[PDB]
Amino acid sequence: MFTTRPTLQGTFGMVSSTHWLASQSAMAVLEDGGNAYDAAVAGAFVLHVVEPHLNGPAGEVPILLAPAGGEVRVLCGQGVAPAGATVAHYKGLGLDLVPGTGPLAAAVPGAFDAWMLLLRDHGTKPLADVLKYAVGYAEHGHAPVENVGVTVETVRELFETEWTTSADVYLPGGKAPRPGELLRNPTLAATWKRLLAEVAGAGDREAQIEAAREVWRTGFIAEALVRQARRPTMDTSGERHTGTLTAADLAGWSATYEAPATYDWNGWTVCKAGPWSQGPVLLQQLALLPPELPEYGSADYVHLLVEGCKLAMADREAWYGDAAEVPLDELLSAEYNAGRRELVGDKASHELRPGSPGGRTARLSAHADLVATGPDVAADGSTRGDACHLDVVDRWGNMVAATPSGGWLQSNPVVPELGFPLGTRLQMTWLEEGLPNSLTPGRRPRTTLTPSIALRDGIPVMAFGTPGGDQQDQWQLHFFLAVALRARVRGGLDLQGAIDAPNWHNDSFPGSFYPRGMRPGSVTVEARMDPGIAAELRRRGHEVTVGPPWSEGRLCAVARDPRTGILSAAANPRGMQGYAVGR
Repeated sequence: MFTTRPTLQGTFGMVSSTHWLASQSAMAVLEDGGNAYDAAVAGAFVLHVVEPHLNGPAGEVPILLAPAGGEVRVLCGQGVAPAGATVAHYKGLGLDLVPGTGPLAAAVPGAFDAWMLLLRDHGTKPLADVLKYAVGYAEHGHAPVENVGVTVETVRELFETEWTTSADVYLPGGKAPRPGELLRNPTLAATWKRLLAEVAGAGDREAQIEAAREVWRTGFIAEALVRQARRPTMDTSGERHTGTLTAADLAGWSATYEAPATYDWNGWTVCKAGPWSQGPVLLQQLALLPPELPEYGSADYVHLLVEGCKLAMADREAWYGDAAEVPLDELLSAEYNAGRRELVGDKASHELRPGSPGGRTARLSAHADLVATGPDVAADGSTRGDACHLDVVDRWGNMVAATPSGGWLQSNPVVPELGFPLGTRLQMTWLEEGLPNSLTPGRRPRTTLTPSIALRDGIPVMAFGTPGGDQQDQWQLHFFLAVALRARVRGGLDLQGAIDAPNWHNDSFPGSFYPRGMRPGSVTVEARMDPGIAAELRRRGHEVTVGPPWSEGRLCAVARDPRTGILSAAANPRGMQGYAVGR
């Protein structure tokens, strides 16, 4: 059975990411004696340079780490809303939704501190050695994918007319980035060099990293961000607004560790970030499944999965966030889920139906209620396209999986003394009080960013993820199941066959991104899915959209066979960008 790449197999290390430049940069770290965490940090910073349309240094990142011996652990690099970012304030600006662009959408940037923590607690390499790769591609250049330049062109009027600092970087002399020529960001290069120069004398290896955390937090980086945040900036609303972001918000905030949300299923345990992310929706879909699944890849299998996802997503909308306690145990309990799988019926649901965990009655946002009636980038700079992904496993068996995002070029003006813009993750909160995901000071917005680590018999086995917003834990569920249900290839998990497999998603819920619309009953399948499966689904009431052959999922996966010690990896071929490397 043909696969677009091999599921690579080896004994030294594996990397999977959404861009080959990042994968090979992370692998170069392993080849120089670094570990999985050293490698991820390096890959992450190259990812800022090579996918600036999908992430950036001022974005955010959840990291799942599975060190060889010990506990699976989450490192939360999702920042919070500013102290001054209240519903009342945003309501006072005449807003009904948080804007998709501009400084009002910016959470405290969380990703940088998170990488530094990972580097200092679990790394072995210094900062300079781990980010020379990014610096090199920033100052000397890299040949970009067509999506970078296309993204810039879409947002050109806005850059030239309004966000002129972004025009300085991305439209030098009016010239957008082009494939087959070297794209540079000399300012981003300078920022890291300066960071490295004023941290060099700070002491031992970790003292340097810790002083770099403070340079970000309180030094020249922080100064510039706040200054930019407070400059009146055109946004999606059509008015120029200012951010509430403050020197103190930055000075106070750190990335934190926490236990994963986990769910045992069929000999495996899937590990995710807590319900401040969408991570637990994957888990909820597992618990929804009966012990007896239909024939893999079949019309009954898909339908079952689509209806279960709708159920599970309704619960995230209703229950998930960081402005209230989330009844997660009850949502993953067998009693609750036994009740819920009965709601999966022969016809396709066009409704949003959250359940009542622990008898609690569901509160939905007015806008969510309203939207439930039953392109990548706009000229605005409003977007759907979301994030990168990066997975590493090393010779010692350490695993990481991270989905960094935010701080992309389309949706905020570049901070001129730094070279990158502020993020836009507050767009996923509600401007309504009393909700789990109410925009709230000191709270993370409920984020789409959702990496995965799978265990088999309680042993860390597979580290994987994908970008793509509200598709992230849809594509990953279809992926993970196929790994578990498909036949082994070369006596190992069929990672690439699972990735290659036709994939799908639905939009039958309010979307995380501005303007937060929904399409009741809507499912989208790749054109290579059997056309009789499409036929069955429409028969069963689904509003089926037939997208292109190679359009669904940007999956990454690394894996370790625990009995044999053999590392493997796979990557998504769609968009000819994602790539696995290893040996």
